[PDB]
Amino acid sequence: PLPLHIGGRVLVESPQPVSYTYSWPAVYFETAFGQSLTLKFDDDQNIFRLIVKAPVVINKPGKVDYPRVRLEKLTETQSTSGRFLGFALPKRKRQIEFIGDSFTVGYGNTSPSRECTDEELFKTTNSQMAFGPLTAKAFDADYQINASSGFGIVRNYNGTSPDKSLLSLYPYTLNNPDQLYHNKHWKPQVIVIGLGTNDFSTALNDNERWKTREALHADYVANYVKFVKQLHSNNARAQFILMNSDQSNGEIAEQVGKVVAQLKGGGLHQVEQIVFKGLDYSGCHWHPSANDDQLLANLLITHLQQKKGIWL
Amino acid sequence: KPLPLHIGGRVLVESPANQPVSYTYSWPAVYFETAFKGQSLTLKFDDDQNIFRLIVDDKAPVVINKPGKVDYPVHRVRLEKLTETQSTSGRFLGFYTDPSAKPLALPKRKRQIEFIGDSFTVGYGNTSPSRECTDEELFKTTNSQMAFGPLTAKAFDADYQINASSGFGIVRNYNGTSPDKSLLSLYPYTLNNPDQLYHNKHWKPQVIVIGLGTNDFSTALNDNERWKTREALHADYVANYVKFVKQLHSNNARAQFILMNSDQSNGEIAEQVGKVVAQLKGGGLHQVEQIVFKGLDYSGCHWHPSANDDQLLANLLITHLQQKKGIWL
Repeated sequence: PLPLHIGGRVLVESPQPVSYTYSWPAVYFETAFGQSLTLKFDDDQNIFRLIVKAPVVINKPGKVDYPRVRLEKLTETQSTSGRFLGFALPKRKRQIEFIGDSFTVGYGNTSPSRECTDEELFKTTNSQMAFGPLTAKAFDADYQINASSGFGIVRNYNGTSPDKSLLSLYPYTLNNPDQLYHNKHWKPQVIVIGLGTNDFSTALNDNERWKTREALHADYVANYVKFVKQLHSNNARAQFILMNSDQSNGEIAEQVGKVVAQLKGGGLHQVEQIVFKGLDYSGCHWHPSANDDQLLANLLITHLQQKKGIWL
Repeated sequence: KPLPLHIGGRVLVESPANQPVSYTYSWPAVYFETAFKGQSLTLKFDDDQNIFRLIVDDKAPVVINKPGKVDYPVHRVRLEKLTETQSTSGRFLGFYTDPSAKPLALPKRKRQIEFIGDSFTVGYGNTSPSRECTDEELFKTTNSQMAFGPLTAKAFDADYQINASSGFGIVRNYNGTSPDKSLLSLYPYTLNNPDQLYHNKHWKPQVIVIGLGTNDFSTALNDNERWKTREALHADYVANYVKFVKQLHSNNARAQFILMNSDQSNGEIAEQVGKVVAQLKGGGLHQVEQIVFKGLDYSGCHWHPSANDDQLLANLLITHLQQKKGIWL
């Protein structure tokens, strides 16, 4: 079993081969060295891409021996997990984290149709073609993509999972509250957060806890401000980009404007807003296409390239 | 013999027959520069409204206090207006020498920065040791060249314009005063009057710093004001601020904007500016950011930023601008 470098949140267990368990999107594993290799899998949940040359697809291998190398998770798993059991490594000083919802995940980004069954949706979701991994790869930065489709700051798509939010999900290694994530070597100089579409895309239902739109605004702003504050207090070198669409009549963007003002008013000044525009939304269910993802990546790339000493 | 000169700030240049070229000004922090080989210099003034400082080479500044209509007897030479004139103007009539002197290269500054604002941007009472100031003490202690704007420009060797006037807001001025006016309505003009629109094809600042909103929001609405609810004031402030920045951008495509405000008035000011930045970006004008400043002592006249506060705000701006690759294009 070769020494490994890991990107993304994984639970490491050492009973037998060391096992790596992951459920957040866009996880990867890299190795370096001979003239043979075998990847050991226990994953009937994900589609993967192996990069030795052009990428090769590995679809739901299950528990099998598969005979520089980069394995990248492509698909989204909100309710299940997958296991990888193993094979001079990359020493990337730059680190960037993307936090978000469907957009950040790459939900349906490679679908040529906006009409997708559940199966089509799973298969055409490619997190590695989403803006986050593209942006990271432009700077040769290690990346974590901590995102989950449908989730908001305080409110989720159409008031679904009212007991949850991206923020309640965020502290955990997997899609369950069994293990909290800590890695003292994970200290991204840049954090890009894209949340609010799900909080505001739909009207409040009568059985939700916000009884007026203003109450929702107030709760969203308060919690987003607190969130960036905790991230900062644990990582003094982080600089924040709060990224949102120009949709929902500007409601999302305005609440984020308030978040940014309030954070700066409180003394946390290393925070900026990006409002993105002009997407075709031609992926599944009117989500960003692969084209849209490249566009968004180009936006972030140009933005970060103008910031002196952003990585130091 | 008048020397070739360089002008900073908005100036009405007139060339009346059989008289010196006349430079008329009213906006704060105006300056005139010249350079020559020789040993004599006279400044011709027609200004009993301003205090100036004169900077000869590497020497300390010398104060010139309301010189009036006089010839002032005194290389690189920089003359700076210090004081604010809201209801009057002053004239400078040039740098005069002996005909044997050689004109030298004037400053060719590629960098240009503009500060738009209110009393904070002017430097209202900034050098006063006391927060109690009569009108005369307020006038004397106001030094625009020590406010954060000129200090920021000098760290980058940029030319600057300080288009600020005390008490004014985006839509609403201090305690609803001058309800027929705002900073925005004064802004188009070369001087303190509607008589001439300012146009300067060579003035295209890469950076524009706007600090406005303290006067819109620092006080409660009176009964006789046109906004009947606080929400009305917010809405009108946001729309006009957005409108203003768009207009500035439409005439100067290169300009990058910094909207700068205090953490005071319970955060009301910062919040409205957050909405402005968001609405600008949402409309496709992305080259805009917010700065919220904190931790001033406000020891100048009537609880305004001190000269110390001014240096602190300058350092804030300098550091911000230093981190921006290619901001000077």
